Amino acid sequence: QSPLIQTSNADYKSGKDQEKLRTSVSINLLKGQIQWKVTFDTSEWSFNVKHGGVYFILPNGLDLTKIVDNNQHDITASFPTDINDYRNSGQEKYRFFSSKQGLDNENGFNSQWNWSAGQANPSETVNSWKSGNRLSKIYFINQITDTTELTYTLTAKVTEQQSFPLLAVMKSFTYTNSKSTEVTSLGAREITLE
Ligand SMILES: OC[C@H]1O[C@H](O[C@@H]2[C@H](O)[C@@H](O)[C@H](O)O[C@@H]2CO)[C@H](O)[C@@H](O)[C@H]1O
Repeated sequence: QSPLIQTSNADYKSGKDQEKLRTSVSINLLKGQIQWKVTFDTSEWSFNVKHGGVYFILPNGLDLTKIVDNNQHDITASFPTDINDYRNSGQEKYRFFSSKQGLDNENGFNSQWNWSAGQANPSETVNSWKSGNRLSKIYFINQITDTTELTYTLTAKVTEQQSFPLLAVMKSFTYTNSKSTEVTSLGAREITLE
């Protein structure tokens, strides 16, 4: 695995929180299968006042088989498999987005990229992945109200390949930076299969 990438659109408007905000997302490889754990330092995000949301972003060649939340609850079956299932509406807590199923409109893969990682001032590398069409699934959880470190654990089967980008994104649905965009942070790592 590569070294950790972290970016955010957090700017001067957030005082001595700007850098804690930038570094809140981290990803660590754990183990024909890939397993990794995502940690969100929600400390300075004020989620308990007005909630946030998180995003898990998966590449081509990986298929989520298991996802466990910070309460060690297996929430895999909570996510839609059809993006147009009525259980996938904007109100719902667990949402799923897929490039195969659509790119544009509110539940479209590109729209959700734009509203998640796109907003986290992604470096050139993260943008290569999106632009090089190397990513295909987004898993989303609304209503994050925690104020501590949340850890999720994800397992996925390698369906195809050597390069495996893993991304995660957290943001506020209310607090914005100085250009009026939701404060949004990202962490990513490249896993290479030798
Ligand atoms: O990304 C998950 C959310 O998608 C929709 O909101 C998006 C976007 O994230 C938000 O920042 C923007 O203000 O509006 C978009 C839709 O018009 C849902 O509204 C959210 O509840 C989440 O599902």
